[PDB]
Amino acid sequence: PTVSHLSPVHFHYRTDCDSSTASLCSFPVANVSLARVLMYGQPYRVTLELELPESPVNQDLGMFLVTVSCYTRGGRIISTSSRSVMLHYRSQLLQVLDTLLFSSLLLFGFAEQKQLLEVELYSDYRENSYVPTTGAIIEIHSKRIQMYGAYLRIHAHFTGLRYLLYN
Amino acid sequence: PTVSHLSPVHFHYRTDCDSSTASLCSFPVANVSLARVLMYGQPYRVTLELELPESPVNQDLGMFLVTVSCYTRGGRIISTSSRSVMLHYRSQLLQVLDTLLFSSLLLFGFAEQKQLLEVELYSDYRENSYVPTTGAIIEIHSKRIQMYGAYLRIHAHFTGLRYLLYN
Amino acid sequence: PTVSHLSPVHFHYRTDCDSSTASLCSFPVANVSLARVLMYGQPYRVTLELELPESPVNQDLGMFLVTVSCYTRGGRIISTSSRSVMLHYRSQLLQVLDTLLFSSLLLFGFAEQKQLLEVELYSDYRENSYVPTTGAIIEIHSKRIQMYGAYLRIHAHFTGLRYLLYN
Amino acid sequence: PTVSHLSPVHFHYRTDCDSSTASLCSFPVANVSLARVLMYGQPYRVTLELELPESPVNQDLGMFLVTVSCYTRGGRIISTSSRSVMLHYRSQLLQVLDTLLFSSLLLFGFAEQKQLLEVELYSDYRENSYVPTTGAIIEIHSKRIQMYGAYLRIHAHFTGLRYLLYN
Amino acid sequence: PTVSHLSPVHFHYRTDCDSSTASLCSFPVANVSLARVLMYGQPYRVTLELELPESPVNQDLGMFLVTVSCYTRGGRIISTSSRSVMLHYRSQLLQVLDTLLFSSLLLFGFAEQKQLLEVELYSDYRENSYVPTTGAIIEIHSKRIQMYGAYLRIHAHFTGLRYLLYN
Amino acid sequence: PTVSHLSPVHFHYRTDCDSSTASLCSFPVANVSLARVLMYGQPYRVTLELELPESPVNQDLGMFLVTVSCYTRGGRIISTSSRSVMLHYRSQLLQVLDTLLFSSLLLFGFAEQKQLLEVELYSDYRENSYVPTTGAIIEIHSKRIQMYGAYLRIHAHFTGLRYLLYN
Amino acid sequence: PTVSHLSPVHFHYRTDCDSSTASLCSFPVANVSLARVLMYGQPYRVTLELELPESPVNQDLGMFLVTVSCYTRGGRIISTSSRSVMLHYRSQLLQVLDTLLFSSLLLFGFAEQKQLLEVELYSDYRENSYVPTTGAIIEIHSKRIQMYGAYLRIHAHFTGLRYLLYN
Amino acid sequence: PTVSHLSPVHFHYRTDCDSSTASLCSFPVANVSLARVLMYGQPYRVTLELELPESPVNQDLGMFLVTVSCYTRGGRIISTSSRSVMLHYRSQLLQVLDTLLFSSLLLFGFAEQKQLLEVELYSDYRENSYVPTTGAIIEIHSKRIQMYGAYLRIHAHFTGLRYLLYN
Amino acid sequence: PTVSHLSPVHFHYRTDCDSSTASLCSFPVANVSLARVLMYGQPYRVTLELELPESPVNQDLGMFLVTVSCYTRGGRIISTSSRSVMLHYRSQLLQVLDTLLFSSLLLFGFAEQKQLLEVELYSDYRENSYVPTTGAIIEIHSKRIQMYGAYLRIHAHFTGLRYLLYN
Amino acid sequence: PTVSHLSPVHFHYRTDCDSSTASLCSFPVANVSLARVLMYGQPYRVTLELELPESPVNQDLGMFLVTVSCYTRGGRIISTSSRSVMLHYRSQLLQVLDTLLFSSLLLFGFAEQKQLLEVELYSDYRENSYVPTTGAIIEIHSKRIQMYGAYLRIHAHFTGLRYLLYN
Amino acid sequence: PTVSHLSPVHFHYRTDCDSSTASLCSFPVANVSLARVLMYGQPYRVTLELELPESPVNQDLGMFLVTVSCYTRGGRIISTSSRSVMLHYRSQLLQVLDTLLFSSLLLFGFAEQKQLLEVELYSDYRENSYVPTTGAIIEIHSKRIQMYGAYLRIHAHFTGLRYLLYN
Repeated sequence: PTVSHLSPVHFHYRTDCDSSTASLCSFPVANVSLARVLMYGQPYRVTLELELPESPVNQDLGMFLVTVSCYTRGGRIISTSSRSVMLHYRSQLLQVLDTLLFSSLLLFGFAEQKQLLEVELYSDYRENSYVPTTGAIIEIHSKRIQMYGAYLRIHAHFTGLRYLLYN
Repeated sequence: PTVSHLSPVHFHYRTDCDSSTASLCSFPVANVSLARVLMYGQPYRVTLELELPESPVNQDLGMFLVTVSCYTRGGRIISTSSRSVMLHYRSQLLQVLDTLLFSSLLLFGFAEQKQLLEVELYSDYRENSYVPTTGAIIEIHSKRIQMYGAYLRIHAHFTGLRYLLYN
Repeated sequence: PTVSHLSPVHFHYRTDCDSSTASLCSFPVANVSLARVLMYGQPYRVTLELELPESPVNQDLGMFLVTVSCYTRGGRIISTSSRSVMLHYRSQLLQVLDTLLFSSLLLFGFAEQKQLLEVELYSDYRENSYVPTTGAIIEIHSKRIQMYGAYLRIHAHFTGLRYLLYN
Repeated sequence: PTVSHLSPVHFHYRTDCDSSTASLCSFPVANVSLARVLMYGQPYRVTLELELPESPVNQDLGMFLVTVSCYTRGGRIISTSSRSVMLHYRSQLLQVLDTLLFSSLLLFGFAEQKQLLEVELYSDYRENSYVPTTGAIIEIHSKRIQMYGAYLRIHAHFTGLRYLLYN
Repeated sequence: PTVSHLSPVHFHYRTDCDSSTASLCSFPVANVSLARVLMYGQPYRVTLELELPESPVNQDLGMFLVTVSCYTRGGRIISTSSRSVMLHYRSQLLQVLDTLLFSSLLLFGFAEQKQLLEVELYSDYRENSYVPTTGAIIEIHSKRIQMYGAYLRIHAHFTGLRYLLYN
Repeated sequence: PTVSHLSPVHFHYRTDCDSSTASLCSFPVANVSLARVLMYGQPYRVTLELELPESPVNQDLGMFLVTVSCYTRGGRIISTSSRSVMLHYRSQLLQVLDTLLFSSLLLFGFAEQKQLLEVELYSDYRENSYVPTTGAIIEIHSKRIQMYGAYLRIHAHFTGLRYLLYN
Repeated sequence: PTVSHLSPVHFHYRTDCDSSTASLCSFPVANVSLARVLMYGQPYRVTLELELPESPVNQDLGMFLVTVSCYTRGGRIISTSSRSVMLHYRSQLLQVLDTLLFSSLLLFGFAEQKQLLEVELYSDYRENSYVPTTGAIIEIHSKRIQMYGAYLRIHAHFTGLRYLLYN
Repeated sequence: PTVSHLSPVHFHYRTDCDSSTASLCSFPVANVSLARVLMYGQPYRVTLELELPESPVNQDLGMFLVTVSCYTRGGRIISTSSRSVMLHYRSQLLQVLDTLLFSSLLLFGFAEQKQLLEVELYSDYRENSYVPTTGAIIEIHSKRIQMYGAYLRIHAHFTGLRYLLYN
Repeated sequence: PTVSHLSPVHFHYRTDCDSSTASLCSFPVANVSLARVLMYGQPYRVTLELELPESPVNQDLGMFLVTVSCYTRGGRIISTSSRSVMLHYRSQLLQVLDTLLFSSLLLFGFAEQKQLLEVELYSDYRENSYVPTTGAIIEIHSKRIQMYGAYLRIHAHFTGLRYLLYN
Repeated sequence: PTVSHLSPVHFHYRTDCDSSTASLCSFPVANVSLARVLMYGQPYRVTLELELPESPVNQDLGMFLVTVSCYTRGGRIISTSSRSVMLHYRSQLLQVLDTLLFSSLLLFGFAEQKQLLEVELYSDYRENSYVPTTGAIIEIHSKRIQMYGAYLRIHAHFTGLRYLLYN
Repeated sequence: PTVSHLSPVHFHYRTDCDSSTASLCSFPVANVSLARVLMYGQPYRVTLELELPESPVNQDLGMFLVTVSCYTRGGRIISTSSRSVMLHYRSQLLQVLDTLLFSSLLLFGFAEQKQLLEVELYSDYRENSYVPTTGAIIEIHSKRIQMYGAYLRIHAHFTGLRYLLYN
């Protein structure tokens, strides 16, 4: 075991526009409930492992800002952060080679044509005694992103040489 | 056996517009009657397994919101939930490979070019003594979705070692 | 033998508009006379097996609503029902494989490129002592549905072990 | 021999319009003289076997309505009927396969690329003592149909096991 | 020999229009002089064998009406008749196969790419004592019908067993 | 020798328009001097053998009317006649097969890609004692015909079985 | 030797327009000096052998009129004549075969892709005692005729057995 | 180890425009905090290693300007610099060869289709006694630069024989 | 040697227009100084050998008039002449065969894709005692010609059988 | 060692236009500090070796003027110069052959698809005792040039036979 | 050695306009200093060897004018000349063959795809005692000429047998 918890992010968005294309109405957003893993003074790592398929719409998407806004039990925004993430580029021939050689896994469902993007919104987050962390608002500032789901993973920074096992 | 009840969902919608395109008129909606499997205190898992073909119109559909609205015998809404689901991406070469190597099943009807999307609208649902669950309203906020049918599956969350049989 | 009667449906529709396209003029509707297979209390299964060719126009058709309206000898409407049906998708590579390997049946007329859609408008139908069933109106809310014919098949729900004869 | 009479239908139509395309000016119609094969009480089968070539124009035609209107010696219309008919769909690969294998008949004139469509406008037509059947008006509500000719075939419904000989 | 006379039809038409296209200016028409083969009481078969090349312009022509108008020495119209005739369809692969296999005849002029259409305007024609048949007006209601020539062939209806000589 | 004379026709036409395309100003026409081959009472055959290349412009030409107008020494018109003619259709594959197998003649000039059309404007032309035949006016009612030349040929109709030698 | 003289024709034309196209400005024309070969009473043959390339511009040219206008030393026009000539049609496959097989002459300059068109303006020309022939005006009524040069050729009509030297 | 510190840059930008294109709303900008490695007198090399994928959007980008703006703890700007950088060009054939031969690394994630651009904004930087370096603002003056991340790498200019460890 | 002199022509022309295409401002012209080859009474041959490349712009050029205007030392124009010249046509297949088989000369510069056009402006030019020939003005009436240079080659006409040596 | 110094040029330019294409706001420019290599009286060679990739945008660039402006310590301009330079042309086949036969160097980074253009702005530059050279301004008058960097290289002109070592 | 001097030409031109195309802004010009090689009375050959790449833009350039304007020490213009020059045409097949066979030199830089054009502005130039030659102005009247450089070359016309050293 390890000192960590996963809070999957359930993005929702508005749907009242024309919607005559593959473009959503409003920017995806979400609340998350963090209600210990956090301890006073200790820095913690907060990331949003985000699951993007390699569908053609996503390749043409380009960069898009991602922001996280932590807050307290009373809703007060403790801190704000932002990072830019982009689906990694792979050439069309490379994709075909990847699809071919990994056919034995993709066909049986052991592998899938998706990318996990590790947007590290915090390399060192520390608990405040007078201001407790209770939940997070997470956003993906783009109306054309296609995604399956996202996890807000927290873990104590102290890992040592054992970090190599996560490769 | 399993302590569960499958309430198949029959989506209906309006049809009075011009309708000169594959796009429909109004947002698909449904009303399902849940009338025990539910018991007080016990958490329950509510999911809508959605049967989408891999037709080209669906691959270009993009993300689309799905919402479930539970309510009582008197119509009062107990709780409201929403999730976003999308048909999984598969490259054209992969599809040609899937269509070929699984031809022996598709041709004889043992397999079909369709995806079951497990929209989990409630990972832990529990019954209220003063507010009984009687029915649900289920929506798919898109005028371009093509679907065959949907089951609202409720199952007691206790799995334990029994997962080996459900895998 | 089986306790059933087949009431083939003969759709008719208006023809006075411009009609300069494969799209018809008005919504296909039909009337069918049910004049006993029905008995008080016993549940009955009412379905409309719909014969759709796999012609290209039908594959781009998309979903379309099919509604049934039962009524009495006096014309009073007993109940109203609706189910959405869609022609099953088959990739272009799959169709060519079907056309090829099943050529020996397609050419000699033993097989044809058509689909039967089992639109089950009623899984539990029962006769009412004060309201006798006499006939039904059946509709297919689409101006582009190419079809050959349809049967409204009623059958006693008691199957039990007898399903093996139907399998 | 059989108790039947064939009354070939000679469709004629107006031609004063622009006629700048392959679309006729007015709806095909016809009069036919049925002047016994009909006898009182017995129901009879009336069909219009319609000879449509498989030319590309006809495949894109889509559905079209065919109506038969019987009438007496005095011109009074006895009954009106309508059945929708469509040319059966065959894929381009299948047609090429049919053309290749059946070349030995198509080239020498023993076979032709045409479909006989059996519009059964009456499965049970009964003669009336006070109203004799004299003639019929037959229509094909489409300006884009291409056809060679049509027979209105009548025959006593009493066939029994002998019907298999018509296969 | 046989009791018959062939009166070749010389279709002529006006030409003072714009004529900037393959379409003619006015409807083809013709007079033909029949002045015996016709005798009182005996039925006669009157047909117009029409020589249409299988050119692309003719295949896209579609159906076209053909009318015949008999008349007396004084010009009085005896009877009027009309039929619809269409060039028989043949697929491009079939046409190529015919051109290839029957090349030996086409190249040396023994065969030609033309269809004889037997527009049978009268299956039973008889002479009237007080009204003699003198000549006929014939028409082809189309501005796009490419043709080489036409024979109006009359013949005694009595064939009987003699059809074997014509088979 | 034979009782015949040839009067080659020299068509001339106006040239004052824009002429920005392959379309001539006015309908080709001509005068021909017929001044014996003609004898009183005897009917004679008059034809115009017309030399048309198989150039693409001519294949798209379609039907065109050709008229002949005989006249006397004083210019008085004796008779008028008209026959429709059209270059015979030959498929592209047939032409390629012709160009190939007959290359040995076309290349060395012994054969040419031209068609002779025998417009038999008169199957029986009779000389009149009171009206002598002196000259002919000939026409081809089309502004798009491409032609090399034309012979007007007259010959006594008395041929008998010797006609086969002209094959 | 032969009783003949060649008077090469040198066409000239105007050049004042925009000339933004391969089409020329004005109709080609030319004078020629015939100043004996001509003798009184004797018929003579006057022809213009016209050297046209087989360039694409010429094949789309179509027919074009050619006229010759003889005149006297005083300029008085003795006689007027006109003929219509056209470059002979050769298919694209034939031209390629001509280019290939006759390469050995075309490449070394012994052959060239050109046609000599023998526009015979006079089959029988005779000299008049009171009116001497001095020169001729020659025209080619087209603005799109690409040509290298032209000879006007005269020769005594008497050929007889001497044609063997010209065949 | 070496006398150096890395200060990764986290660019953020506005997201309120239409954003219906791969172009971003505003110029990428960033703020980086440097709070020693810097010492008085000693020259230092400040560079921004920038991680650009080889995606087609970036190849068409063309030259873009990158600027750095150092400043103190109080915000006072110490020095301003600017260098223009561009992604290196590689032909489509070269890219395919790179993708092919280096497939064994790209597929397993050991290699990726990205370029590190060493924008050396300062070859000789030295600390000021009265003005301390605290942080730097960095920019990329282009709305279309797709990038993963960047490091502001500082290192003592003293290399000498130690370059062998960096080669 | 021979009694001749070559007076190379240097064409110069205006250049002040927009010149946004491959078309020149004004008609090429030039003066040439002829200052004995000429002798009184004797007719002489004057030609302009014109060096046109076979570039596509020249093949589509079509005909173009070329004129020479001789004049005296006083500028007085002695005589005026004109001829029409055109680059000889060579099919694309012929050019490819030429470029191939003559590659050994083209590559080494011994042969070049150019045509010398011998525009013979005077087959017999006679010197006048009272009017001496001094210089010439030579023109090429086209704004789209591409040329390298030109020689005005004069030579005594008396050649006899020796003319064959010039081949 | 050699009597020379290299002063790399760092072009900077404005960036506040629309910038919707691969074009820049203003002409590239730069200052450079030349602060001995220069000596009085001796003329010196000054050049700008310019590193241009062979990317397609640069090939379509065409010529572009380059200017150098020397100046003194006080900023006074000593001399001005300009030379036009252009990236060398290499055919598509040649580039592919180079990309292929030199793959072993391009892939490993030993070679790159770039061209060094040696714009020699001064073959003899002499130092003035009363006017010292201190710095230079260098420009590239094009908004579409793509370049990596430029060196302004100075070297004493006294080379002799040793110049061959620079090959 | 030889009595000659090469005065390389450095073309400069304006750059103020939009310049959004490969076409330059103003006519290329130059000024060259000629400051013995020239001696009184002796003829001299003055030429401009112009280095043009075979780039596609230059092939479509077409003919253009080049002029040289000599002048004295005081600027007085001594003589003006103009010769029209054009890049030599080479078919695409010839270029491909040239690129292939001469690849070994092009790849190593021993050969280049460029043409040296010798514009012989003067074949006989002589010095005037009262008017000395000091410099020249050279122009290339085209805004689309892509060029590398140009030498103005003078040489004593006396070659005689010495041409063998230059062949």
